[PDB]
Amino acid sequence: LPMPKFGPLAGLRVVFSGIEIAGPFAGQMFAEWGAEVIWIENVAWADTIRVQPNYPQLSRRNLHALSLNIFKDEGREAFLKLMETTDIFIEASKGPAFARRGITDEVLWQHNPKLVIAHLSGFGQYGTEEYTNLPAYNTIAQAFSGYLIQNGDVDQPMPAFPYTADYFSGLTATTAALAALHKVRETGKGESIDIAMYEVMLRMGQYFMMDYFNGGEMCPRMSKGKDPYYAGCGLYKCADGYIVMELVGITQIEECFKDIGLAHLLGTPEIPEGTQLIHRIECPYGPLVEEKLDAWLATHTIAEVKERFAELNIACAKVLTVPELESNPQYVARESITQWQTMDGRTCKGPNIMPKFKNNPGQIWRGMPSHGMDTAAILKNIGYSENDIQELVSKGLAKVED
Amino acid sequence: LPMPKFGPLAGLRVVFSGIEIAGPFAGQMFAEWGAEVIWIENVAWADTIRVQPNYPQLSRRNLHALSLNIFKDEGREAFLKLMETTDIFIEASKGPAFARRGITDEVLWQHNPKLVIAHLSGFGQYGTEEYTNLPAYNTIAQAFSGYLIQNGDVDQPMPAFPYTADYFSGLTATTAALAALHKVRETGKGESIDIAMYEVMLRMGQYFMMDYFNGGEMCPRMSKGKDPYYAGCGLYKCADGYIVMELVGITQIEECFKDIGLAHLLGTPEIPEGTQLIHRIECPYGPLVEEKLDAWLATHTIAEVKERFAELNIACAKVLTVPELESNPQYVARESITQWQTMDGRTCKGPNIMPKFKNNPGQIWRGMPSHGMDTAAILKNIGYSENDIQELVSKGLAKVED
Repeated sequence: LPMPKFGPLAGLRVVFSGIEIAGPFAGQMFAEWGAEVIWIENVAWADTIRVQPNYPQLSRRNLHALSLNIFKDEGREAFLKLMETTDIFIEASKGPAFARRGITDEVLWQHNPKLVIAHLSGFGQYGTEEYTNLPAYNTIAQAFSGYLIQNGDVDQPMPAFPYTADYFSGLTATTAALAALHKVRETGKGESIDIAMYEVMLRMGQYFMMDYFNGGEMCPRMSKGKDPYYAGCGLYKCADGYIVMELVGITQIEECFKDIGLAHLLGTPEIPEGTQLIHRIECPYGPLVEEKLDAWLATHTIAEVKERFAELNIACAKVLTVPELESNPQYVARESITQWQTMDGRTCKGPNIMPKFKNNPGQIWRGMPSHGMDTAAILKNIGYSENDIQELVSKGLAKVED
Repeated sequence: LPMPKFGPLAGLRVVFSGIEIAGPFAGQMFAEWGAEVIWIENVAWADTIRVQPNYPQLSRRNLHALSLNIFKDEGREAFLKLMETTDIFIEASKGPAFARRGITDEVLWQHNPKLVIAHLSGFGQYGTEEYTNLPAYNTIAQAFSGYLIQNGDVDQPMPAFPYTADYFSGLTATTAALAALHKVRETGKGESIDIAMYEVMLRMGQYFMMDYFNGGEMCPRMSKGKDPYYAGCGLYKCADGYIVMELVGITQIEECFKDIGLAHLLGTPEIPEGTQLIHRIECPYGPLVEEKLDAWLATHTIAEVKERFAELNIACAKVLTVPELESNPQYVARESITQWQTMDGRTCKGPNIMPKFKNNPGQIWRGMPSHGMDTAAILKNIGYSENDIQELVSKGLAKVED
């Protein structure tokens, strides 16, 4: 398809089937980096992402849109034809739904034995009858992986937000697909990847869970965003807003204690000279430290705290609100937030390409396409006649431009 | 170096410089999938991850350990010699710290012009003087990206946990390096990747922020893990634990309203017939729906709720605590949590390899290596004699096995 040549992934042919976040996020990341990415939508109903008023302009940019029933008759024939020249196929569905509907990996590899297939699901491509065919939900994936119980406040768990599991899972699919692609180039043989959302999130929540698995205890939840174990680490309230800080180091602790009214605790058997970290539960003065730190911070503006913490080399940062990002010096210098044109000629604002490739940078070349916008061109390219396409449309197996 | 041949990344030579999570997570992910990955540690002090009692056995498995001062004299020579046969180099540092110490991308490409270089920093390789040279911290990246301000409770922001920003950033680096690797196959030219942690997290926080950027409003924070906008979606407390649910669909809403005592609202102007989703802010009875739902769920055990929600086709799941994972049928069936031997010959439990590659699965072949364990072998492999190595050790430029 027509598009500029750019990025590390120029010339790569990616196709994805799925809606909302996880699957499409995986597929569209390839597009940020130069790939030719075809977004498959059902004929009767478009991707449900489209009901979101603004986000899709970001999450569907740089894409080509195909509307095809890939499971039925001529629509299935066309899909499998497309696979013959596709490098990577990404799909998000309810477990092994593709195989159940007749498109096994075997059938896919009949049409392209080099194909990299990435299956994104809530509970995996195989397992028990109870879980395997269940739908993928971000909150369910966090619930099932032990991620949800470790997020939130001491006595109130909460999911990570927004849709954190969908992004981790989609990103993993991208990563794994690029790894499999390397193997294809070395080897001439394709791959099937079973990305289960709960296994992705299981990995991401292991920092303390590894203690539980290995004779220790699981950590408690944070208290109001404070570190579960170490005093003076995490989220704090200043007079002026919120700050995050890391009270770490001999001098840092000595001088901070003096600031906050706790100089008398230095050189104590509980806080011996050379103390680098205050363990809030192991140290009897843990809670007292938090009391004095809260009180001192509540008295000072973020600008004041930042000035003092800079003298002491205590790492810290103001918690920025959404309205503060665009005008931030780093954001400005790096063009971290930019603008582009939608396909219907409106100005849209949002994050630039990330990350920044030096030699072959990504670019935004296309706004989000409309439902079935590129169907006619795609089907032509893979050998369908004008009549073939008309028949597909009239049968409800394809949709062309609005 | 000695290791089994397996995974999609068999034969690939990866080296990483960094400590703790972000950089090492990026590098080690290659090792999960079959790559030869060399973990660089300093000479006088080891990676600080090693102070963690259990996690490092997971986060450093399948790795080779090199202890070398890569910035000084003969240590720099040995490092740059290693680069000559290295496919990917991942480094996590304070902005352009490598360049400032004389190891620029240009110098790296002088030794290997094909080299893929991934730079992981908090704020980027370039920008302003105030931000560019700051240290990377998970909480700071969340604070600076607008991720922290949207997580937590209505009146209490909280960071995603644990170290969520480090994992996203690390994973992104793996993804981007693999993409750059693909391009090297065509051009024979390497690449430099500028991964700034805040830009990674900016992207992950866009779902609602895209409204703010484009004439709408930023979403509110969740209340006790409940959807910011839609009633009956998100986290709820039952009699004997927590569940997540999605109140979506005509019959689902109708029958749930009846269960909870709100039958009289069905067919009103506020909740017309055929309503599929309750917008909690736009619907005058949104808060009322929550009250009644909270009340009904509080009365019932999770077993009872799931039974009822199965009847009604309302998607839901128990929020599992960490002790409930190992014996779960899906975990059991998929071997999601497995066991392996540490190099001290102890049994270690933790997550299996993810995701599951069908043709070329990853495997655990090695426990976490000790400080400088493979220094001698690595240096011998790149042409150093026993005497060359001994001189490096005496000069404090390298450490060999314990």
